[PDB]
Amino acid sequence: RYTTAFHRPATKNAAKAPKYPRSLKANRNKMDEFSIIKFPLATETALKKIEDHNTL
RNA sequence: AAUAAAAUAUUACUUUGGAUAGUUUAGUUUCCUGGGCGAUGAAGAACGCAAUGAAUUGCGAUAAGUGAUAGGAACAAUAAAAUGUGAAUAUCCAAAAUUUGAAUGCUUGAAAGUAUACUAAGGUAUAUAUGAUAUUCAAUAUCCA
Repeated sequence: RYTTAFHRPATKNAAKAPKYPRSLKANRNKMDEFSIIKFPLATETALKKIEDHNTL
């Protein structure tokens, strides 16, 4: 057989086929464009950068 | 020999202190009933959410609260709004339930993270041991062609 080592023979590996769903959690993303951004920084220091650097 | 500043003595009032008296939404013991947790994720820890909160309390990205059922007019420190077309309040109920934790894909120091499969992001599954069934295999281990 030209090889001394004896490994575990390869067998069939069926994919997971659960008979009922694991979780019924609703498919709604809680991180959207509204929850991500709380509010702009309205301080005087943060208001200086808008005019020149064009940064919010 | 002499004065009463100091010193001493009693009473009244004031002061420092908090005893004594009155009081209790706090405890101690005995007895009665139960002794009802968790992979459907427990107990514990962390972080976060009130119009103005630091703690505490309640709660979990639906945040000092949502729906349903009872409940009937409030709350209050200050404004506001909503309100018998239903305010507070209550519940063995329903929806929801962040990071961890037996903690369980892999790693975890105070570590930021990260692989595959299924349904770019999001959400599930994948630890160890283990009972049953299906299935693919290994061993000339016993025969046998």
